Amino acid sequence: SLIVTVTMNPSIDISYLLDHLKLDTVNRTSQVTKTPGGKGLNVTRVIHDLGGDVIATGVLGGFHGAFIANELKKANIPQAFTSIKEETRDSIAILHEGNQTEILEAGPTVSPEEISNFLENFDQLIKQAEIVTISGSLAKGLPSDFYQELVQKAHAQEVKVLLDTSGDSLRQVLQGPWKPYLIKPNLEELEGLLGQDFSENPLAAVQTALTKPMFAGIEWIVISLGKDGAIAKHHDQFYRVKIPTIQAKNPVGSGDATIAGLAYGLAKDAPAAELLKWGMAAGMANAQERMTGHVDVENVKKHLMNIQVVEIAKEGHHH
Amino acid sequence: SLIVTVTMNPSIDISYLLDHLKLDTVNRTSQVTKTPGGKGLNVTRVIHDLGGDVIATGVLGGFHGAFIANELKKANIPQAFTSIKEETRDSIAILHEGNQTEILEAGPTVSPEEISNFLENFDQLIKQAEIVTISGSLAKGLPSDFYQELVQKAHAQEVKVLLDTSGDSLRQVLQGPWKPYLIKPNLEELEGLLGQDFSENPLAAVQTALTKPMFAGIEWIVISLGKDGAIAKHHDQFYRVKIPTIQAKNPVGSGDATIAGLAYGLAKDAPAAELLKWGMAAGMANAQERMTGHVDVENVKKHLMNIQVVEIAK
Ligand SMILES: Nc1ncnc2c1ncn2[C@@H]1O[C@H](COP(=O)(O)OP(=O)(O)OP(=O)(O)O)[C@@H](O)[C@H]1O
Ligand SMILES: Nc1ncnc2c1ncn2[C@@H]1O[C@H](COP(=O)(O)OP(=O)(O)OP(=O)(O)O)[C@@H](O)[C@H]1O
Repeated sequence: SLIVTVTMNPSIDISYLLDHLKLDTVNRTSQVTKTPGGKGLNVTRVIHDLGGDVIATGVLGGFHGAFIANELKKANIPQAFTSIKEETRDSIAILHEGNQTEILEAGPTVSPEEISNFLENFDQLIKQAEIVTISGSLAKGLPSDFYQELVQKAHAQEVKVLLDTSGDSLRQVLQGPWKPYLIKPNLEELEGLLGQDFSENPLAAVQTALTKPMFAGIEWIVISLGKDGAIAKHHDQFYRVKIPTIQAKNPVGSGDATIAGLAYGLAKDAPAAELLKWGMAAGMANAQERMTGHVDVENVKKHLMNIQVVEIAKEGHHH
Repeated sequence: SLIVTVTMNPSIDISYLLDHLKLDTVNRTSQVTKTPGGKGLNVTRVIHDLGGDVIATGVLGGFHGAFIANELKKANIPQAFTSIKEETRDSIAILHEGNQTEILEAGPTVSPEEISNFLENFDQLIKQAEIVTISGSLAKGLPSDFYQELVQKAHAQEVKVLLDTSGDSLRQVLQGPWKPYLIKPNLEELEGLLGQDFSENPLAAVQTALTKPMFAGIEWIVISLGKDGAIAKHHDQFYRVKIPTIQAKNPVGSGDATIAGLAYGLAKDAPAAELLKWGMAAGMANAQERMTGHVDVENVKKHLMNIQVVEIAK
């Protein structure tokens, strides 16, 4: 079934490999990569690698946008972005002496007419879809609760929304009446929402947090824990998901790869345990690869056989 | 009279303003500019600001190339770049706490077929031209003797060449029988060409150096010396050029602005003293501007009155 991905603030992700960063001087290199970037494009590329049925949307502008669109065409990734006037941004990553120093731009401003054009296109796309993923931050010019209206439109077509965002843009959805089918906060994201610190073995405290009103009406909640696996909640059923050790090359974008795996699993109507395994297997495989938003499908299939899903008992067990 | 500028190694110059560069973490900014860059595009923009008749050429590739062409079009700068398949590079400048931390890319590779295409275009352009400027490094794929072929072609058409390049691409031209009309090497470049140190009493050392066989047959040699003005040689005549003390904002690209001023001056048949004043006045005006490859022509005209050209004995 068709998965639509949404990237409201894409970028050209520029990556420089340097053995030394020298301040106040010229640094030279031929080790440069320039790739379609942004959390939602990470998701798109992983779903594509898994063999899923995907189409990418969002906004792209100018010659920088035209570059992104051409690179997706060369990879045969289906696309349906809306045009805007201002230039799509660059994101700079400098890799040096085991550091990732980054420069992130604020980016283009999206106009009122451009918002309307995007939403018209979105409505047409979701009539063809079974699942939508929505990742990352809002572009300038978009209202802080813009993701509420995307979830509202998806509900009108009975489409399942997977939402991976943070800060005000997440909080505004949780405060509103239009709930996504799935959210995937990491622990720090969860700590920031609640102003709570979690300690070792956070399972009991996470269970209590996720039963609070702010999380009501969301069918699936997945709290990813990096190398330690995940905690999840499906309605009133909690799970602990345990994963094996791997040699990570670059874990950047592993959260996005987990969203891709979950979307792929939902599209094939996987039961709870297999759904969670597809999410973990994809994040793991991403972490094994040097380049971000990419998985080796053979690593993924290997990992599926070695993940343990554990159902948690309720308070009244042994009543 | 028409000036054609050559830029084989252009760029999108990206300039970031930060309060502090925090390493191994994210730095966020709304203070970003993205401008057509490369030494020869600095030259082009200043000639345009001065009021000269210019057309820009070189090679542009891909979507980054199309951005540069669009920006030149918006500024009303005539252009005739040759297309290449690989993408034109970005250059990064991070400005923080009085530092300028830069990252430069090796850039695209030009194919033999694209080289042949560029050379055909260049043949056509120089028939209408009186002056040509050649700036910066060679793009990957170009042969090390590439600028010599350009100087030869200009010689055949009686076009005066201003050549501002470095290292091997400079040495090979100066070894050959087709001499440029003007060169403008700085002290760093002069040290490389001659294998000699110019740290002690540089002005006296430069005057001796310019008499060497290295530089025979070149009508004009201009050694710009930053705030210290310049020393120049026109045939057998040496000149010292004295400039007034001024407040600089950003002196980056002032060498390119000097080349622009010299090209403009030569296009209007300026006598020796006036030519040298246009060069200095453009360089000075560039250093007064925050943005690179830009001058206020009113600053330039005022500077002309306050620069003194001094003839040296012999
Ligand atoms: N070092 C690792 N070893 C094994 N698996 C990993 C590792 N890092 C990430 N993963 C896999 O990816 C999943 C998601 O990672 P994590 O919880 O760090 O995502 P995130 O914090 O949302 O990442 P990002 O924000 O960088 O996209 C993990 O639950 C796990 O299955
Ligand atoms: N800080 C400054 N203040 C005033 N004028 C300046 C300054 N820097 C440069 N200029 C003017 O511009 C001219 C050319 O600059 P300069 O001699 O520094 O070029 P350059 O050495 O070729 O520079 P680069 O090597 O960076 O290309 C100077 O001779 C002077 O007229």
